[PDB]
Amino acid sequence: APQQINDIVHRTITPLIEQQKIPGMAVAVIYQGKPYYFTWGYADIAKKQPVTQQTLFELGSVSKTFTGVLGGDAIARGEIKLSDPTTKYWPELTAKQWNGITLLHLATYTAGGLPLQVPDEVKSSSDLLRFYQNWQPAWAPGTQRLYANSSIGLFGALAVKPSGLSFEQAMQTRVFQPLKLNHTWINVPPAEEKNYAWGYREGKAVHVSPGALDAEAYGVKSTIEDMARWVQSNLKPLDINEKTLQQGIQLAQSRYWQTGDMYQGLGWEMLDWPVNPDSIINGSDNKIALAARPVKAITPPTPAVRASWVHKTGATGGFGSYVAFIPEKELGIVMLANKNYPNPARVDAAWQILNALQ
Ligand SMILES: *C(=O)N1C[C@H](NOS(=O)(=O)O)CC[C@H]1C(=O)NC1CCNCC1
Ligand SMILES: [Cl-]
Ligand SMILES: [Zn+2]
Ligand SMILES: [Zn+2]
Repeated sequence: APQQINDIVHRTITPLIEQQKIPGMAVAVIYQGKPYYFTWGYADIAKKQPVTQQTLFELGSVSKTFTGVLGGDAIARGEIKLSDPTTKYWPELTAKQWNGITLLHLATYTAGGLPLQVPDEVKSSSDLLRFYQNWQPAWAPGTQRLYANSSIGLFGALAVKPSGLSFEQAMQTRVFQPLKLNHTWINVPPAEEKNYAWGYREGKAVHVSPGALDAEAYGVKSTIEDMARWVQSNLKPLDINEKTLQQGIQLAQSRYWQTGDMYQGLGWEMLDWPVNPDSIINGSDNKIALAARPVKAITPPTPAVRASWVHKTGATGGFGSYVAFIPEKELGIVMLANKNYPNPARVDAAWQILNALQ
């Protein structure tokens, strides 16, 4: 790799690892459209298995960017419209509070206060229906953004219904396979388990536990090589030959809502570039990112702006992830770690690197 990339990566990530006590880490820096790979530490401490470019990490909420693009692909196929009512795809949701709640609201966390998690007691389809049927909104739809797995999670499950495919089958055939993300999994096959890093929480080795709508909201696992290719695909959608996927990527970076200097896409979040680094750093803290915040609708949604900072954070019990890219600069970064450490430290490090390479 160019010396300037090697230098800034060492001076930024090695101290981050020292500071946060991260056992293993993989980073890809995309510079002029080309990925450069870096690894540190161990995927499995006790086995002394090093992190490699083949190591699988839990992406956590970065999974939502796949969900958003799959939803955009469905829009481009004409299978769904974001203005469609939720009840069009789940007629059994007869409770009156669902009148006026659209796929757009589900996808962008603006349905009116759907909770951060689907309750852990939801283990059956019957349970899931009762959960949504009895949920009572705190606000009218389209007025407040409250980040919620139960919101975009339901969007993903309903967006694939017109295809007749399961969410996992839809994602594999329509997103993963066309983009040659051949080591990206909702469910890690047995033959690939050997590459699956352990997460570490308070010293204990852990993997994410199954839950309702997990695939849609936080359940994808991937390698640093596949995630670099994912970033390349979102930097350069015109290189994607499948027109519905090309357009789906573009639609996920459209700007549907604004709050402060932040714009809500489908999974992705965006800010204008050049960005105020303190905004993205401070705004990534859970105290802010998870707070209910008023939103202003953008009608029609702004088509993907090339001069944007596009990004997403993710976490599981034992992992911490971050992806950020700037289409106009063909510049991006993927940071995968097998410890959950605070978002602001990830974002700060990412901005130090990309700012140095602009
Ligand atoms: C996604 O990784 N999430 C959503 C939320 N934080 O959003 S983020 O952008 O700052 O990452 C909470 C943390 C995380 C999440 O929901 N993790 C689940 C916790 C419960 N067990 C399964 C994973
Ligand atoms: Cl140094
Ligand atoms: Zn040093
Ligand atoms: Zn393989």
